[PDB]
Amino acid sequence: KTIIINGVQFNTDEDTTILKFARDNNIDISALCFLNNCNNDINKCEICTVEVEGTGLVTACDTLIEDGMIINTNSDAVNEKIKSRISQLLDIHEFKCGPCNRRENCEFLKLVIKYKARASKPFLPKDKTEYVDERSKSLTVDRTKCLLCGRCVNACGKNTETYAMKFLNKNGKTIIGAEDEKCFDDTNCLLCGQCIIACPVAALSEKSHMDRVKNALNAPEKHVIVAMAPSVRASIGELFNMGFGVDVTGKIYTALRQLGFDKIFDINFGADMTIMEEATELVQRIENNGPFPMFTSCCPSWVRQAENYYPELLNNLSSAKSPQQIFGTASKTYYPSISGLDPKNVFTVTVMPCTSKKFEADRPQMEKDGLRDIDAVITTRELAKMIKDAKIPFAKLEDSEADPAMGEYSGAGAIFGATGGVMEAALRSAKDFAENAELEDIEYKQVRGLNGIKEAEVEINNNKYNVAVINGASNLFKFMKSGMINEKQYHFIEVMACHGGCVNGGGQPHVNPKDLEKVDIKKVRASVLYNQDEHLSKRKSHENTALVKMYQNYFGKPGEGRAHEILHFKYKKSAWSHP
Ligand code: 402
Ligand code: SF4
Ligand code: SF4
Ligand code: SF4
Ligand code: SF4
Ligand code: FES
Ligand SMILES: [Mg+2]
Ligand SMILES: [Mg+2]
Repeated sequence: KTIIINGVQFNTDEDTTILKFARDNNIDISALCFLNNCNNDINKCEICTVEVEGTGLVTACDTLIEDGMIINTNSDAVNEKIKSRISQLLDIHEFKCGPCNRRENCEFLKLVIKYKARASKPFLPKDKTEYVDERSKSLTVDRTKCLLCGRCVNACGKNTETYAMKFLNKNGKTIIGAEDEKCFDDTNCLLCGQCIIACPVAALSEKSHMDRVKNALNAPEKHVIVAMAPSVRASIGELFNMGFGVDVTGKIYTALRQLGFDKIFDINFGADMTIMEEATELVQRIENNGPFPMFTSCCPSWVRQAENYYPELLNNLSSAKSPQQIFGTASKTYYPSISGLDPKNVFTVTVMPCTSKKFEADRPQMEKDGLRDIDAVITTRELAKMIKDAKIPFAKLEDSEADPAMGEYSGAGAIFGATGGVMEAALRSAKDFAENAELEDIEYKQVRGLNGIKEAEVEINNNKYNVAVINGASNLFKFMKSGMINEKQYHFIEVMACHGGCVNGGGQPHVNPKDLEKVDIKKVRASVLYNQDEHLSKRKSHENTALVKMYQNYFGKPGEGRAHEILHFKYKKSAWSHP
């Protein structure tokens, strides 16, 4: 094919869109509703308008190049059309960036600036409460910001195949929302937040826990523990202009101390606890020749997916609490026992790359003797805002260490945040446990990486077992619906709702679509975690020194007795009932 773009001739056999071809050849075309190789098929945004000679104005993002095409991306007519489209979006947009939570990295603001667009009549809503939905424990909607670009609907479809985010006709006007405009929690929604990650503006956000945290910090009698997820240390630096793939663990510890938290622990300690219990459970299932398979239970969006779509699997879920909840349970029991704190005065905060962790922490039964396992969960983004609001110079902070008693972690815990990390971590301990050995070969590269469904054969005590790693909620559906679960007997299956694992969770820093094409965000964030594992002295969860002391002095033997009494949680399908 011979293509001419802005007077430049190209000769190509590529079969692709104008947008993709132009961008591959360093020709600027704007886009808004195009993302994840999809645009908004109904009511296209047309920000990607170009002019094709003999045809007129076309959308570059969904028009294939054809031989003989003569294209102009920057004519007066093209720019007036794009400016008009942005102007019409401003007409439905509460354009007040000052207090907006996307002020620093908004895609729409960049387009408004680029085209110098202005509303025909400013959109100034008197009563915002009609536009805002904060009922969810995890998600919130601010429709005064919504561009009806469809990126959340497309992302939910692709990431989960639930189509829990939908277009709705609300009193004659188009909105996005959950089925029948219900609270997301009351629908089949997984609360994974991939819709937030896809949103170009501040229309979708996490349910704020910021006030819970500040009120607890300011309460004289509260002793506030903070502990961050594996993924936070591989990601939060993005929001401080430090680039991608930067390990900022020590700076986080320092910032949390400067924020006034009273104890600095780490959820990777809870990850090692989860492995203690789950690898022990796997060995008991092996020794009892069932029940198989056992599924991980640490991703609360996967738990919701099982509850909503596969309730017959709930009995197969590991009973070990997630790293967050298992840490939290220990923070109200073991921690007072080594500190003198009144358990009622301990307030446990986690920092997560995840929105469904808020739903998990707020599950009614996730408590004991009136004490919540976890009192507040803030996302990576929320912690970034806290640090900036306190004027803490994050990129310049010196490194500090965590408090050790619930803060040490092994390399197995460190890799939890990548798809296959829980699998690899659990196998390192289950094989030692079952063979009564301290084995040297601990790297299970077969379960790593971005393939959507991964499987491997492992040898445990001179028998062979089959494991699988499901990498993304849509791939859970593919694995089940395609019958893949029945090609062989699976014994242990890891499921994460977010493709790439928690490093790509719904509470993570937004990345604009341009950077997403230069940077493999899922692999670059996960690289921080595998690097920590490679350089840590202890690379198995049962070699964590602070954890071994806690089990010896307080919990006893994992998987039974006291440990099973309080560190476990079982989900039950609803009993049969009609209708
Ligand atoms: N609880 C828990 Fe996890 C741990 O450890 C996180 O904190 Fe994850 C991350 N990063 C998140 O969110 S949840 C799913 N298992 C893998 S990692
Ligand atoms: S969503 Fe973007 S354009 Fe709209 S108010 Fe917030 S920062 Fe400004
Ligand atoms: S939270 Fe996940 S499942 Fe729910 S609407 Fe958003 S993308 Fe879909
Ligand atoms: S919520 Fe965000 S992604 Fe969804 S349609 Fe509105 S602006 Fe687009
Ligand atoms: S994969 Fe991690 S970040 Fe994503 S929903 Fe599950 S627990 Fe949350
Ligand atoms: S970016 Fe092409 S129609 Fe929206
Ligand atoms: Mg399309
Ligand atoms: Mg305080």
